[PDB]
Amino acid sequence: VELNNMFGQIQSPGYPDSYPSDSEVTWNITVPDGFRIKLYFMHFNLESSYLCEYDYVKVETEDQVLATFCGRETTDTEQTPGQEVVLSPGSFMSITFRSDFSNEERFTGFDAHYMAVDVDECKEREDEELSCDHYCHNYIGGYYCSCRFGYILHTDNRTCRVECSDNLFTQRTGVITSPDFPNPYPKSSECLYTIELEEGFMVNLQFEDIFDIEDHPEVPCPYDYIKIKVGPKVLGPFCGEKAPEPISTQSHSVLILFHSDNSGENRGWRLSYRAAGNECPELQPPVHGKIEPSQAKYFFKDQVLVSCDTGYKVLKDNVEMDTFQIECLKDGTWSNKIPTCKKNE
Amino acid sequence: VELNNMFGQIQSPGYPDSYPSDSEVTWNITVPDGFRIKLYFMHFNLESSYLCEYDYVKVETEDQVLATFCGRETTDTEQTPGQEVVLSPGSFMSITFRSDFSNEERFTGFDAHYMAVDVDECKEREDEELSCDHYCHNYIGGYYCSCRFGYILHTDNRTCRVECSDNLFTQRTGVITSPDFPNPYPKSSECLYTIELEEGFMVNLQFEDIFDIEDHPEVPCPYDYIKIKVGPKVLGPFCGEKAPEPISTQSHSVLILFHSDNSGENRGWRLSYRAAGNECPELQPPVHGKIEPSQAKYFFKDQVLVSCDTGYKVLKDNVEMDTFQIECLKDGTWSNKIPTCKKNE
Ligand SMILES: *[C@@H]1O[C@H](CO)[C@@H](O[C@H]2O[C@H](CO)[C@@H](O[C@@H]3O[C@H](CO[C@H]4O[C@H](CO)[C@@H](O)[C@H](O)[C@@H]4O)[C@@H](O)[C@H](O[C@H]4O[C@H](CO)[C@@H](O)[C@H](O)[C@@H]4O)[C@@H]3O)[C@H](O)[C@H]2NC(C)=O)[C@H](O)[C@H]1NC(C)=O
Ligand SMILES: *[C@@H]1O[C@H](CO)[C@@H](O[C@H]2O[C@H](CO)[C@@H](O[C@@H]3O[C@H](CO[C@H]4O[C@H](CO)[C@@H](O)[C@H](O)[C@@H]4O)[C@@H](O)[C@H](O[C@H]4O[C@H](CO)[C@@H](O)[C@H](O)[C@@H]4O)[C@@H]3O)[C@H](O)[C@H]2NC(C)=O)[C@H](O)[C@H]1NC(C)=O
Ligand SMILES: *[C@@H]1O[C@H](CO)[C@@H](O[C@H]2O[C@H](CO)[C@@H](O[C@@H]3O[C@H](CO)[C@@H](O)[C@H](O[C@H]4O[C@H](CO)[C@@H](O)[C@H](O)[C@@H]4O)[C@@H]3O)[C@H](O)[C@H]2NC(C)=O)[C@H](O)[C@H]1NC(C)=O
Ligand SMILES: *[C@@H]1O[C@H](CO)[C@@H](O[C@H]2O[C@H](CO)[C@@H](O[C@@H]3O[C@H](CO)[C@@H](O)[C@H](O[C@H]4O[C@H](CO)[C@@H](O)[C@H](O)[C@@H]4O)[C@@H]3O)[C@H](O)[C@H]2NC(C)=O)[C@H](O)[C@H]1NC(C)=O
Ligand SMILES: [Ca+2]
Ligand SMILES: [Ca+2]
Ligand SMILES: [Ca+2]
Ligand SMILES: [Ca+2]
Ligand SMILES: [Ca+2]
Ligand SMILES: [Ca+2]
Ligand SMILES: [Ca+2]
Ligand SMILES: [Ca+2]
Ligand SMILES: [Ca+2]
Ligand SMILES: [Ca+2]
Ligand SMILES: [Ca+2]
Ligand SMILES: [Ca+2]
Repeated sequence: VELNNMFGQIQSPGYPDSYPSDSEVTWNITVPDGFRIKLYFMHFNLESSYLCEYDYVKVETEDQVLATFCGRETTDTEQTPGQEVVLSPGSFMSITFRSDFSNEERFTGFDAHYMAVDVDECKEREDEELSCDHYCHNYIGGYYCSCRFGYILHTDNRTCRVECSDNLFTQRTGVITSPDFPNPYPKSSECLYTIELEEGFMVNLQFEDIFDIEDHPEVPCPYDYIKIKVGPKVLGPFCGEKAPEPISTQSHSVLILFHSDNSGENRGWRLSYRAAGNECPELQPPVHGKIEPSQAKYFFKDQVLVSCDTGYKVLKDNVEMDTFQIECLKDGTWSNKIPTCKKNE
Repeated sequence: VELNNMFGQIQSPGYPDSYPSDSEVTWNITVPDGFRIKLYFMHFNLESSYLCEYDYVKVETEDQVLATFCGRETTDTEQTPGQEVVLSPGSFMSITFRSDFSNEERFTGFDAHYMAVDVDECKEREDEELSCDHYCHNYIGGYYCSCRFGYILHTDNRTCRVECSDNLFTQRTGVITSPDFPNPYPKSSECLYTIELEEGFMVNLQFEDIFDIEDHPEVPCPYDYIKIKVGPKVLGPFCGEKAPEPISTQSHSVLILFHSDNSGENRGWRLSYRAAGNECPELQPPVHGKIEPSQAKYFFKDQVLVSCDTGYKVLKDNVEMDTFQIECLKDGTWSNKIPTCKKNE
């Protein structure tokens, strides 16, 4: 007897009359995926025996015996089902009623009822793998995942990624971190951090605070990683609990690529960058004059104005002027030499 | 936007970005019969207004407004949904998101989730009509009724009838009742009680104890009733709280028909019957003899033996004998006259 549906009733042969001897009936119950089987009895009147060897109602799956019943509900300290519900672990349940050759006493058999019960994948998933990254939503026959505001559900319909490439660092100094640092970084993400400075600046990179990127003890960064592209060269990949040593580039532009796979709760990383340059030589103020601003050292694009004392003016070639402006160039040289001061005579 | 299924997600236009102005979207959610709609929100960010007149999320049925939401979940003492679930009374739910012409502030809208929820017809049915007579069984998408052991589920798939015609009363006296008397009699049943005595007996009927058959104040027995067929004549129908007066039939056979409809909890009835007959005249013992058994009155089929004293014998015609047997016939006459006793001389 084969049966696939959502509910049903099962009775012993002859019910409500006494069952015949030498009878064996099997009922196979299959429900769709995402459902389990719930079974209970309204009447149970069978012959009692050791391990229910003679007459019995056997409830099982394809590889597991769930329960075996016999005896009469009237007499107690018995192997009867009573008010107990039999729940299948999966979407299949097999029931066998067996009656041997000896039916001296007239037992009336049983009356059973079953139905499909929705599996709540959300309250079992935490004991599994392979569960919703953020939110889990249960429904009749299945489930689905959703994400926190500002996150995007990935192609796996499970993990929550972010858009982390809409950036451009143009300032002389700055801070760059993994998304939500130092909280666990978003899974299944591909972050592109771009540092773009003017021609002549050189970017220095320095990691700080927590550094936590998922790694492997034998294989170099097979899960998550940082790659740093400077010129036609890629540095890394970088991962683990130890940040790479400070990086001094000879470039005004740097690309930081941060890749995260579909697994882990690692805290991420943080770095600070600084745009340096070539150091210009010490400047000596002209006789009867001055140079502003007075700095210990001068770097690329630094501007200085040369001035003279009252009663004197700056002399360029054989031409007089109030101030002259010089700048520290990319190659580490000044735009011009320091001119002299000429009296008003 | 039309949507018929078991689950789903709904977002405001532009989500997760700010919604556009002058927009109006309606989502119609229909589920199969035996299901309701469950609705909740994960994000809600709207403009706040008196009775949500400007921007709003309106949740309604075909004839009833369930809820109206507006405002931002951040600010409290608001008209936001929060963690509250909106449950539809039936299998239909309509949702309208409206945005007016004024979207100065940039509200991010909403994120909603819905699913079909099984109706448990068993826990609401008692507040209805038209419910399971005995047992109610709930399942996903519907329900069904079943009956107590010894009862049969009627063609209405709701009421529980019995087989109450497998009887035959042949004894001189007896008791007949409605099934399970004095407990409520089974609905949708047709009971045939047959009294069959030998030719010459006359059945007398007498109701006793509780008499409770569903009746109507204006119409004679339109629901449940007793009909009594004696010969080619039917007595009744009988119903109500008052039993009919004792019935003296002139018949050895009586049929009692008891009809019960699909409604009520009336206790029923009980009667006792007695098979009478014609009374035979007083018998006088013969001179020098006796008659056994000595009774006050004699009725149909009563047997008596005529005997004589020691030294005498019964005389029939001119023939001597030890005992003579006479019987009380159907017509109220004796089979023979009392013979005399003759000495042994
Ligand atoms: C309704 O559900 C019922 C319950 O699941 C199912 O009934 C059967 O369930 C048992 C498990 O499937 C089954 O027992 C099996 O019998 C196998 C013997 O037959 C196979 O091998 C021979 C050759 O030797 C072939 O000629 C046959 O065609 C057949 O392929 C036996 O090999 C098997 O044992 C192995 O597998 C189990 C898996 O759990 C291992 O634990 C075990 O160690 C072995 O490796 C197993 O015993 C049994 O016959 C039957 N149950 C009863 C009570 O009779 C119904 O078939 C299913 N209905 C439908 C329509 O599919
Ligand atoms: C998706 O579900 C939506 C919500 O139920 C539904 O949208 C509509 O829902 C309202 C109720 O059905 C509807 O309002 C009705 O409008 C009727 C006016 O149009 C009718 O009459 C004119 C002639 O006057 C005809 O030309 C039209 O073709 C049409 O037949 C109006 O008569 C009606 O009011 C009566 O009925 C209600 C019943 O509850 C009584 O309370 C009331 O007293 C009146 O007797 C009612 O107001 C509305 O237009 C619309 N909602 C919105 C927000 O626009 C969708 O139609 C449904 N989708 C599908 C595919 O069916
Ligand atoms: C999260 O993960 C899965 C996988 O990303 C998502 O489900 C997907 O499932 C399949 C692809 O594996 C898609 O189904 C197909 O859609 C086609 C377009 O609608 C349709 O034509 C296909 O039907 C036929 O397919 C073959 C022929 O190609 C044939 O043998 C069949 O008999 C059909 O006639 C088929 O349905 C899904 O579209 C796809 N996406 C979605 C949105 O479901 C899910 O999002 C999700 N899964 C779970 C379980 O959560
Ligand atoms: C308790 O009450 C009802 C009523 O007694 C029970 O359900 C019954 O419902 C209908 C009769 O109203 C039956 O359904 C039909 O069964 C036919 C044989 O299987 C089948 O051919 C029919 O299909 C077609 O019907 C018409 C053509 O005649 C056509 O328009 C349709 O499109 C179909 O193609 C139809 O399904 C049921 O068989 C009947 N009995 C049962 C057991 O369901 C129920 O027992 C119960 N109802 C509830 C809700 O509890
Ligand atoms: Ca057990
Ligand atoms: Ca047995
Ligand atoms: Ca589920
Ligand atoms: Ca963010
Ligand atoms: Ca670790
Ligand atoms: Ca990882
Ligand atoms: Ca409310
Ligand atoms: Ca507005
Ligand atoms: Ca139900
Ligand atoms: Ca009974
Ligand atoms: Ca009453
Ligand atoms: Ca009635």
